[PDB]
Amino acid sequence: VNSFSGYLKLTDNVYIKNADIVEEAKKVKPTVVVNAANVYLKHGGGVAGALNKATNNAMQVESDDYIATNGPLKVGGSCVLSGHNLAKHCLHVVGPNVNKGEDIQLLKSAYENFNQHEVLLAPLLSAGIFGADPIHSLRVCVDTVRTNVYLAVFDKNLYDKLVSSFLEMKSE
Ligand SMILES: Nc1ncnc2c1ncn2[C@@H]1O[C@H](COP(=O)(O)OP(=O)(O)OC[C@H]2NC[C@H](O)[C@@H]2O)[C@@H](O)[C@H]1O
Ligand SMILES: Nc1ncnc2c1ncn2[C@@H]1O[C@H](COP(=O)(O)OP(=O)(O)OC[C@H]2NC[C@H](O)[C@@H]2O)[C@@H](O)[C@H]1O
Ligand code: NA
Ligand code: NA
Repeated sequence: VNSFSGYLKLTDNVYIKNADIVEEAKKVKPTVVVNAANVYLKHGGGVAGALNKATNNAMQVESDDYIATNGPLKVGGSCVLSGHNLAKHCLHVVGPNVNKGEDIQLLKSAYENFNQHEVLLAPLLSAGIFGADPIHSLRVCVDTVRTNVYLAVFDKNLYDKLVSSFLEMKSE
């Protein structure tokens, strides 16, 4: 369906909305929802816990089965699994965990995976539990992704700070 509404257009292909990503997925029924994951697909808190909780833990069982068969992901890597009741597909992407000293440059590698999908509902990778600057995560997204990406930012204060930062980045 991909029926997105109420987004602010930042560039030709990046959009942003002050919204919860699970509530957006339930309203839009997208082809692809992005999970901000770790390499073992152990869905803890933040976006990963929210999506898994909305699938009634189905996402975790599937991920456990995927990892057992295939082994862990690499940082900057991804895998496509079921979106369960939220989306057709879920793209699990691993941003660098800068809190564990992983290389912030792998955020470029992480967002590159979006380019295999016509349209995506996504969060800001690495910007929460993994400790990257949200503004920096938005910049890499804008500089790296060429396909259609609708970003869900649930916190209204972060959203307002992100837009103001983006305007500053664009005019300077
Ligand atoms: N109507 C509604 N129902 C249910 N859940 C909702 C709703 N609206 C929003 N949400 C989302 O439920 C989520 C509850 O908060 P939570 O899952 O705890 O997110 P976090 O605050 O942990 O975000 C993770 C990271 N952000 C920066 C910090 O470093 C955290 O590590 C939060 O994202 C809300 O936006
Ligand atoms: N429900 C929801 N909707 C929208 N945006 C959200 C939500 N929950 C968190 N966020 C925001 O999305 C951003 C991504 O943070 P997070 O979900 O912690 O992902 P990370 O890439 O930083 O960390 C990944 C790790 N968290 C649990 C996973 O199992 C990974 O180990 C950050 O700005 C959060 O405040
Ligand atoms: Na900054
Ligand atoms: Na604000």
